[PDB]
Amino acid sequence: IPRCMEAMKGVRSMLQCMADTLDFSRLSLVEQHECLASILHAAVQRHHATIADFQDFIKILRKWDKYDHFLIHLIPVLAAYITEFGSPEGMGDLQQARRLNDFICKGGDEDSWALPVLGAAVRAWWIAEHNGFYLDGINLDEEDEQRTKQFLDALKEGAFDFILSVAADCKAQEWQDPSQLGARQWLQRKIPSLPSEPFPFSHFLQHSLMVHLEGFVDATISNLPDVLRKLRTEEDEQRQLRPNHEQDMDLERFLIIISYAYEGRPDAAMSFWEDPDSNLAGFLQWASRRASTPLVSAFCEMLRCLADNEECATAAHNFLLDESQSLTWSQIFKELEYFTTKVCSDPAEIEPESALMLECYLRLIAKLATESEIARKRLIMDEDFNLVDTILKLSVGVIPHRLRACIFYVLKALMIRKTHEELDAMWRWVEAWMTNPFTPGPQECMEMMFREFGTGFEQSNAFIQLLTTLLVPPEGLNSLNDSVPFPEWLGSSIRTLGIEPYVDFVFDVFANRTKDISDPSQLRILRLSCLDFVMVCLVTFNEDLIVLGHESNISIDDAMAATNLATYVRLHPFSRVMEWLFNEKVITSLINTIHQDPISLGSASPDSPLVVSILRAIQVMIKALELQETYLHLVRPEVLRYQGEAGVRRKPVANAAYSAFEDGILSHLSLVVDLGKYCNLGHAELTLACLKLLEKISTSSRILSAWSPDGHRNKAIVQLERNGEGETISASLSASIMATLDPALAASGENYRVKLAILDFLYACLRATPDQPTIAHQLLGFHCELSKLGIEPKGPFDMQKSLFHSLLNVLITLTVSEEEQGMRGYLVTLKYRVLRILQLLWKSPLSASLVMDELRATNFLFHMLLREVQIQPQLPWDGQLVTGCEFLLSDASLAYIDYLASRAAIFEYIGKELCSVSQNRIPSIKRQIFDALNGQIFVDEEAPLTIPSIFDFFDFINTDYKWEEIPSPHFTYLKDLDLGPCILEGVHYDIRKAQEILALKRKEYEHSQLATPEFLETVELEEKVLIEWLTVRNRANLLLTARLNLLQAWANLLLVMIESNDFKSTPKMAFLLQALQAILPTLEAFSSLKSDEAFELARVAKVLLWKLDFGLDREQFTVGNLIGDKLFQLFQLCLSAISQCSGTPELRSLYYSICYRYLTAVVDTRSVTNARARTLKAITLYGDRLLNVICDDAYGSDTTCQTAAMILLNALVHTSRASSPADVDCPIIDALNRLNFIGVLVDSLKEILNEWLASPSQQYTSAKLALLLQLCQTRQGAKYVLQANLFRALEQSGVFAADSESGVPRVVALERHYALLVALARVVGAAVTARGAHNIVQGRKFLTQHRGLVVHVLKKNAGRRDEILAQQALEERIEELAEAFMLLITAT
Ligand SMILES: [Os+3]
Ligand SMILES: [Os+3]
Ligand SMILES: [Os+3]
Ligand SMILES: [Os+3]
Ligand SMILES: [Os+3]
Repeated sequence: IPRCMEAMKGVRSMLQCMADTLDFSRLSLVEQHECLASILHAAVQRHHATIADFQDFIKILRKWDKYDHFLIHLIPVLAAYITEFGSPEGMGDLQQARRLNDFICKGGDEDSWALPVLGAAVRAWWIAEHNGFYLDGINLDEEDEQRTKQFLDALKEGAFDFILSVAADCKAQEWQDPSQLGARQWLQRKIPSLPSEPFPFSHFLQHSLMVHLEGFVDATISNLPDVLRKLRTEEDEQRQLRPNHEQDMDLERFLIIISYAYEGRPDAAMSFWEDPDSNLAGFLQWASRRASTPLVSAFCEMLRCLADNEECATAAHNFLLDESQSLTWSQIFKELEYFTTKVCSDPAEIEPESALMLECYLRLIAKLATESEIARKRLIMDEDFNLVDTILKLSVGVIPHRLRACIFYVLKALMIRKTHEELDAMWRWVEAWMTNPFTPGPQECMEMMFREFGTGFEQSNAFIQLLTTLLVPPEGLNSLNDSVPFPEWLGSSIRTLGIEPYVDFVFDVFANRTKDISDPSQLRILRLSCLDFVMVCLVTFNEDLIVLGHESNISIDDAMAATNLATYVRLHPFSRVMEWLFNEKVITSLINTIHQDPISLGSASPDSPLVVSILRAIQVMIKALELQETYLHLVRPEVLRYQGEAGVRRKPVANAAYSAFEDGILSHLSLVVDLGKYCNLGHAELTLACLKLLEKISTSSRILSAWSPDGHRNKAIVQLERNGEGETISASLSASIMATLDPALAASGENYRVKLAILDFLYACLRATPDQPTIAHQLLGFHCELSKLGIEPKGPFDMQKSLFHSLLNVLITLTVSEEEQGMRGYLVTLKYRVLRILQLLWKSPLSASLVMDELRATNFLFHMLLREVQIQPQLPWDGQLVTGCEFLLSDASLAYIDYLASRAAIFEYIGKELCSVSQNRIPSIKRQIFDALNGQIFVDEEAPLTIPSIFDFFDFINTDYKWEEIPSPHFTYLKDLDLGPCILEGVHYDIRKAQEILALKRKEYEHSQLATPEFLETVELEEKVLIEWLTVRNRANLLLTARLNLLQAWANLLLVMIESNDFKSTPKMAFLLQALQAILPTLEAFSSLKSDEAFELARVAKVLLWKLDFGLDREQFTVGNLIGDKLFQLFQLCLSAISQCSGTPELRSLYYSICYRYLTAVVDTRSVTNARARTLKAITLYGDRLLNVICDDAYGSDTTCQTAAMILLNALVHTSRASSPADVDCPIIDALNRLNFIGVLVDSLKEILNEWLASPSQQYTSAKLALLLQLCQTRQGAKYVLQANLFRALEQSGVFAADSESGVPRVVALERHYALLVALARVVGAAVTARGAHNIVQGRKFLTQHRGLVVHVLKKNAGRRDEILAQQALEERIEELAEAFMLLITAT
């Protein structure tokens, strides 16, 4: 203990020696002194404190001179010592409890306390705590006489004025609740006010005090009743003989001690209402009997604090019913009616004590009316009481401002909760009350009312809080606000403007009359009440309802509770409240509300009006921008068209120069800066509003079109460098995304929620205008100049201190798995929100250079792979498992989605990182990457780390899940419920609008009451089951889009890995076999189902097969033997896939390239002729079906398909002949003639010069003529070719008939032309030779009909960019043609 005392002694001596970095020190130490007190108090409560420490502690109090904050810290420790050694509850010997009675009470034993009032408080406590011990002897009658004497003298010495001063100075909320201004603050105070220091008191220290003050209050009431009943008669009768001296008001101060004690704590206040026979409940009966006007107030200040709970408040309400009279409602309402006549004629004036008594009455009314429903339902409609009329009449007459406020808080307390009936009734009182006093004029009287109520802080803040509550719907805010938030008839008698007269007042206060206010704490609370009003008006506007009625099948009034959709837009304040936000003064008030001292804001409380006045000002700017598009388009033209029909008009408050809310905050450059500096203050809900406003500011075409153009380069960017905060707020965001997270608080934590709000800001800012440097670039640490990034040396980025690196750092530390508790879905979403930023930052040309550079230095590709987990069946997400009864319903679904998107973003980087390496960067990286993709990582070298293989990360597909085979609601079934929110391209949905429609049919049937109540509950379920069905189909559709997107990343990853790394060695030859081992079970499984995924898998198989370009070890053979095994069952599935024609031409074009190479390179000593036989009989096993597909593909719109189809046929005929001298009988050629392919083939030769005019259509025809030649080699082939009139097609073409920017030298264009003739000449040659003399007449007619051309060609052959080579590559084509005609003539 004495160490604790000496520790506190050192703090006070430091703090007093320091007053004779500076402010935060006092803040730091004062709190440390406040903790040691709470810890010492705990120690005394444990019976380990000793009688010795008590004698020393009392000595410190007897010496203590200055009444300060340090003294208050020791009050709970004092009452702990007293309750220990003094009370019987404490285990203190009676002789020892008597022993210290003299040490405290006797006086004249060093009892010249440096603070005489303090010693009076110490003495009063022990007596109250010790007299109860003598309950259950020596000198009882004398002791009690001694007790009451030294107790009464202590009260006059200033005891209760000290205990009350501590209770009042202690629980000092640094913001002034206007509803309880001046309450309990009218009693005289001989105590000197605490010094000017801003030293607060812990939210706990206040509580610990009010616990001991309950023990003090409980002690005096239970142990010293007669002392209180000696004080009732002393001052009550002395009030009549000596009314002027202000006789001892200690009993009043005692009731305020009770008020401060039980305030906020209804658990303790129940001891006053639990047992009516207890001393505490008997006390309320006792104090309420008589009504000394100041003593009544002190009693009502006690009840207001004895009703913080609905249970305590209901009891207090019953206490004033009485159903020797106590104080009752009957008595209160009589005086409320007795003084309303002393004003609305006494002359118009009231006594201060009488006026105060009324305030304590209207304050008790409000409190009991808000906390208890019974009290509200009673007071609001009782005739013997008649509350509404008297308080409304009292407000007409001349009264003090504070009293007129308390009336408005009573009306608010009556409207804090309400029905649609009590709202119309209240508005009938308010209408008449505002229309006339009850000529001065009906509406001109309404002007006088607002000018009064908005005159001072006390009323204006109070009256606006009443107008705020009147617009909160009966069903509760955030309901279906389909009805107007007030009666349509309101004002239709006179002004016809509904609420607008009240709106134009709230903005008149907020924009013009806030300037009359001077106290900053009052200016905040007023602006907070004004902004709370604007919010209530913008939220109750159902914009989803307006777009629906203006766009699709829904009723204007048959459906909604309002009498019309046009009436809804007219009467609702949204029409007018929006117009006000376009006003220059209102906006300049919104900025100056936000603009505040940062250190004063950061050193404040998160609940103080200083913080919330800024939070609420932001919330208005956000909500303004959200509801702006609906306003300017669907709302404003409806008002300017109705006020032209009705002819009515009111003053325009908006600015015609403002075409959008942006135009107002364009000029206020201080706004974007202040929004950042407030994140550095450590107030969460304030931060989230600031960041979400930076999005809508830095994601709007206007404000991003006013920072760049002026000369100025970028205004908002340099504005962060103006005072030098651009780096200090960027440093704060770093500590925010580095901050710790609590698994218990989980998805809704201050740290976690601030992270997502930053990652949503940096992304939302980058996604817009991604090719120009934005705010998000500068805050990330990139040095931002025009259209160019860069790192400033000795800057937070170059030294790896930037925020950007903190996004990497948080990534390489996440553990999104809690050992079979599942992948916490809130945490995998954190990973995605970070990655998608980095993704945008390696796709844009600005960042890819700087980012891919820094991602290399940091080993980013490795840390992600080191932490990536394998997808598995029994791998739960959020505790939920895939393939559950309904997995696509919980927030675990969207967590699996985000994980697939996160994986794809990793493969995409590993791909780009595997291309930036191949060009030059040493094989140390490609080796590291490649082994990291097989699972061999050597960071520390002690041993190689085992990471799952890139083929184990092929875990994002199991073809049996059938996500696409869960049904969608039939579009007519939705249309019959008039649901037209469905989005297309499969079908997607808008859950929100759809659920909005179902809520409007619910109120349509609920209010109509035609069929109820059970049918309602069944419909209430089917709606919840429909939107439950819709959410599954749009999340499944959202999963397939994310799974396919991932397949392209894993697929495209293997491609970049095949082409960079050459495969000739066994360990590599073993890798590609491992790859082929993983894609085949999948591609084989659903090459029939659908194409989109089969295309990506069939594409890695192609590129793979074309990489085995073809002295060995005994292991490499067993490898290749397993590759030839897989390549066969690949060739098989490609054959079955083609024969079915299951995929699009672009996919089968990929199938034909796989078969072509398997027939070209693989199959082509006698073990190869066997391979030809097996491969051949496998093709022709499918009959003409397989050939039909390849044939009609050779004549399709797809140019790449018909080329691969024609080339595949060329290889099919080639391998059947190698299987079967040169004239034989082929089954394939006989099939083609049957399918009429050779017919349409020869007939497609007419436009040979049109198609042949390196060109894509050039190579397709080159494959066509290579096939014709293949056919004409055999006898039957040359027959089927010629039987289709071959020579006829060669004549109608006219190719045998002796250049505008086509990008080749001319010399190469001719050899292509000749090469066409080279092919055509060989085709005719093979045809004449194979058939026989049957076409020697045709072979003769062919030359006689084209003679001369042969003569020129037969003589042309006889006789350095590329020209020498081109002439060689041409003159040889003439040597081939001269030989083509030479072998034709001699064979003819
Ligand atoms: Os429609
Ligand atoms: Os004006
Ligand atoms: Os289940
Ligand atoms: Os590339
Ligand atoms: Os959704």
